[PDB]
Amino acid sequence: MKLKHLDKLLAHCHRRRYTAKSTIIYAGDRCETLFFIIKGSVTILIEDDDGREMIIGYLNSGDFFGELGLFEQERSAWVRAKVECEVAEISYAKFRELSQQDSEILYTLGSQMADRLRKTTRKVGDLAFLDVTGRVARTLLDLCQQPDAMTHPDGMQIKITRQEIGRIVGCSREMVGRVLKSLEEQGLVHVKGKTMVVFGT
Amino acid sequence: MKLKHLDKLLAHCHRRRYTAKSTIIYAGDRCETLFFIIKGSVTILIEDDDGREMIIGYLNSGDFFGELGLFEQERSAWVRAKVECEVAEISYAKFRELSQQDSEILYTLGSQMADRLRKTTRKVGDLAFLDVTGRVARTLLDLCQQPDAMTHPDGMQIKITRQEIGRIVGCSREMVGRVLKSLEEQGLVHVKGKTMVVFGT
Ligand SMILES: Nc1ncnc2c1ncn2[C@@H]1O[C@@H]2COP(=O)(O)O[C@H]2[C@H]1O
Ligand SMILES: Nc1ncnc2c1ncn2[C@@H]1O[C@@H]2COP(=O)(O)O[C@H]2[C@H]1O
Ligand SMILES: Nc1ncnc2c1ncn2[C@@H]1O[C@@H]2COP(=O)(O)O[C@H]2[C@H]1O
Ligand SMILES: Nc1ncnc2c1ncn2[C@@H]1O[C@@H]2COP(=O)(O)O[C@H]2[C@H]1O
Repeated sequence: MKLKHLDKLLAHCHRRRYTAKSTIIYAGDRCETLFFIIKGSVTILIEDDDGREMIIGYLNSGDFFGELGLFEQERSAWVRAKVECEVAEISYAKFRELSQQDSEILYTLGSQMADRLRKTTRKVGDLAFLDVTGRVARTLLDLCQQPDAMTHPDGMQIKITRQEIGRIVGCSREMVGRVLKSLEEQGLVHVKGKTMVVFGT
Repeated sequence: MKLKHLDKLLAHCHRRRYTAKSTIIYAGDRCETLFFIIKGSVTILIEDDDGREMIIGYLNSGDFFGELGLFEQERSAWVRAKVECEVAEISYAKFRELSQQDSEILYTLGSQMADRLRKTTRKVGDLAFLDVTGRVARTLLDLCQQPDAMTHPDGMQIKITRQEIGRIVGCSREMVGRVLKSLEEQGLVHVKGKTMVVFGT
């Protein structure tokens, strides 16, 4: 996508700011538009009738979301604002148009979906083949690649909670605390508050 | 996609017939082309160093596969022929071209990726929230929607093995056999050889 394409999209949308934790998309709702993250981050969640939530992933500035109902549908997952979000909502009708005039816009959307299919297919493998300790270790490493990951002399540090890790791997916060106690005893990470340093990464 | 688009794709490719069980794509290989299923079915697999394989899904006639390395990469998963396959291989270079001339071709690819993201996200939820009995029941129902699913007076019948179900849900064939014994005792299905009837569906 080129700056000229962004310009157009931003010229044909409804802007919206979302405060952290606010729900942008409700699973089940009818799809009618798609979004583009101008600034900030969002969380993709799925959950069982039980209330247990699972974080499928995070999307950041420059990403599109709410695009799965385009080609056809009802919202396939929950999209919640991780941090304050400047978001641009664009109708499916207006999007298919801007895309016919400029194919690179669709190509970029296709690129993002492709990236997500890979990520999600790896998540399937994680849930299928790895134990919790394994998954937690994998999640923390992945989290060190997020844009909110901070740099550190001894590696990388991140702001994260046990609950968030549990949502990502699929286990209680209690078990996460246990895995961390072990990882720390092994000196693989060092936890301190909502902050955590992961050495050598 | 329109018949005219298919015509073009088939005019700019390398045809190949694959016999059932043959590997069409090897995970890890460098991506250079994408495929279009003219006739038949393929299986998407992932696996751990252990040799345990997991069936991520099945694609049928009219589907594209090997498309994740397009927008950018190395093959993200294994693609194996479920049954005899007439396949059309098209280079990424030639595909991006046919797509610029005709955007509907890319739109159809985008539609398929979207469908797969949903399917796979549901698989994540399955592996995250459901027990084996639950997943097996869900898999059998999904299998009743495949094009090879046969019709039946009392419902639907399918050709399937315990090993295949295990690959799909993520458990040994032994456990699958156990779940089936229970499902059958409950008269929810009736197994007979490699054939299995699922009542009321
Ligand atoms: N596995 C996934 N990875 C990344 N984003 C996803 C995943 N599953 C769903 N999403 C999305 O969250 C949105 C929910 O609304 P849609 O179904 O219309 O479109 C969806 C995507 O943008
Ligand atoms: N299989 C699971 N078992 C336990 N918690 C889970 C599972 N899948 C997701 N979770 C969750 O992720 C959260 C971690 O924090 P909690 O333990 O307070 O609550 C948890 C749920 O919402
Ligand atoms: N979750 C999935 N669902 C359906 N097809 C998939 C999934 N993950 C991978 N595939 C694919 O199998 C192919 C492996 O090669 P590619 O990575 O280039 O492109 C891939 C897709 O066509
Ligand atoms: N977590 C798992 N546990 C046991 N088998 C698994 C798992 N994930 C996949 N499988 C598999 O699916 C197959 C079912 O047949 P097998 O039991 O002979 O061999 C199995 C593996 O290849």
